Amino acid sequence: KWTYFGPDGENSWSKKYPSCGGLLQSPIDLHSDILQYDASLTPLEFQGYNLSANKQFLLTNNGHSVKLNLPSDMHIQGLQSRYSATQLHLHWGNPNDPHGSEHTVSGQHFAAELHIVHYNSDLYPDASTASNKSEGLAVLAVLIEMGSFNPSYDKIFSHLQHVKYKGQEAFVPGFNIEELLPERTAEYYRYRGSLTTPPCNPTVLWTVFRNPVQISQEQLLALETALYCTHMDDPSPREMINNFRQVQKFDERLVYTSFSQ
Amino acid sequence: KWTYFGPDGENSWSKKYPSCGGLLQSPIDLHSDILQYDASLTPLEFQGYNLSANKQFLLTNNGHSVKLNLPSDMHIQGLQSRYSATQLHLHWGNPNDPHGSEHTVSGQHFAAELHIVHYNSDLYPDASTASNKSEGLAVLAVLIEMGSFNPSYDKIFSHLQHVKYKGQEAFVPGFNIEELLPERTAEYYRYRGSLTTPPCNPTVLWTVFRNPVQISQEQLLALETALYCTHMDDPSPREMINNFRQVQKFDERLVYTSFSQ
Ligand SMILES: CC(C)(C)c1cc(C(C)(C)C)cc(S(N)(=O)=O)c1
Ligand SMILES: CC(C)(C)c1cc(C(C)(C)C)cc(S(N)(=O)=O)c1
Ligand SMILES: [Zn+2]
Ligand SMILES: [Zn+2]
Repeated sequence: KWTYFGPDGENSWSKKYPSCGGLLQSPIDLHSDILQYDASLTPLEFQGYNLSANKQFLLTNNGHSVKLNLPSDMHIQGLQSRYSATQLHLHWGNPNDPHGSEHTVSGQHFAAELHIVHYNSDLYPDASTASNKSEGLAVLAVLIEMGSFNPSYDKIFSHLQHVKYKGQEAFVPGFNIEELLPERTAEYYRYRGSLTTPPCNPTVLWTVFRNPVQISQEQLLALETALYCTHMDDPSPREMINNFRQVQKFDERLVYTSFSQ
Repeated sequence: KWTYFGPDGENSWSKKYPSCGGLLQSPIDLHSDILQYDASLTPLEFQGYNLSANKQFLLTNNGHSVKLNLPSDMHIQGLQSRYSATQLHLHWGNPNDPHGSEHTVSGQHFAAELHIVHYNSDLYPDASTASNKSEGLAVLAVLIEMGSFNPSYDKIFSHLQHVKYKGQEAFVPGFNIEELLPERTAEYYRYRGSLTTPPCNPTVLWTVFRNPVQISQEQLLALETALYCTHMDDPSPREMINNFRQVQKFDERLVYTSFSQ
């Protein structure tokens, strides 16, 4: 099934997943002509993000990314419903081209991108249910640039060699997920878009923080070399690299900014 | 059949046109990391480009772009085969976001892009036969930016009002097509890629000139506003805008440059 390279790659997803050829698709390039300040974009509140170090949370290689399952007592507030967390995961490039963010800024890729997925729990029982309904999902995106070593991201990356292959699972002790977010979270871009992976449901309220975080070259190299899209016993192994979608046409959307300059 | 917007937009091209989901797809981002000087990239010569002003050439709005039909005695000298001209056309954005080149440079769109399409007339009888064959096509691409008024581009643009709607046609008196090319045409990027429109055949030798040309603000606005994709008697007219493909992944490959400096 679907991949980021070859016959089953992104230009072919719409063959099996119609919404991937529909409107309101993500990611997009964030550039001046389509930005507009909106003073009503007040600061989000991150509730229940400080996960207990004595509890443990499931990390899974699902064949397309590495994902950490999050508890439903973790929420974002500030939105017009409460949105409950369900999972976070990453997108990245490869060792010879560490430029695999999904969203771009003024045409430039960052090294990687973190997505923290939430669903409207006011309205829906689980994320799977919410995924194909209006205002079902809210995703927070953190842009990641090559920089200093990041001990908070390492709480995830230290477990990659235990989830190298599709289907494998590991437990990560709790930590404060807010440490994965950048400086000045009150500054963000906001827009209506989609899942960036099949089935590309146009049901996501996106928040992309303005400021990136840093992880080191060695942490990116671990992330880019540790994982496979395939099962441990697959005789045609495929490295999990370059797992980002190209940016999409705007189709008349604006992107709203909580910052005026 | 296909479009640049809505259900039949670029992510769905591969359903009817499988090569749109295959290898070697264009356009691409031209950035320093993938550039490599190649001394074999000598200057092309543009032969037969000074079209007799006693002859006339058909301008058509075909619902995807505006195209001028060119005579086969017009050709590129300097490639291994002679490539004969078939037609030129443009790609552009829209007045709210006037950055609709196909190729990008260091992640940045230019305002528009002109393509002069040629086919291998040494090997093949016409452009339609060549389009799906080895060594079949060669495209010259000129990046366009806003700046001073360009009389030569006005030799085309002054006729746009007569090809407002799909299916309409105007005659253009011969002028020197070389006037549409930028300064220092010896400076270019070269790579093997594809058509940027269905059927997306991977049979194009691209030459993208390093230096852009200029057209005025008013010229660019005319191109963006003069044309519709729809027939005149269509009860739901659509503006012809944003008629460019998003950039494609281009991994483990180089773009060769005729310049180092
Ligand atoms: C909502 C859910 C269906 C859980 C989802 C999954 C993915 C992956 C994990 C397949 C990458 C990617 C996304 S995305 N990149 O946030 O649109 C969302
Ligand atoms: C539809 C239109 C925009 C006019 C177009 C036509 C062609 C053909 C006819 C050579 C295939 C080629 C291209 S392109 N952008 O040079 O690959 C574009
Ligand atoms: Zn994601
Ligand atoms: Zn073209």
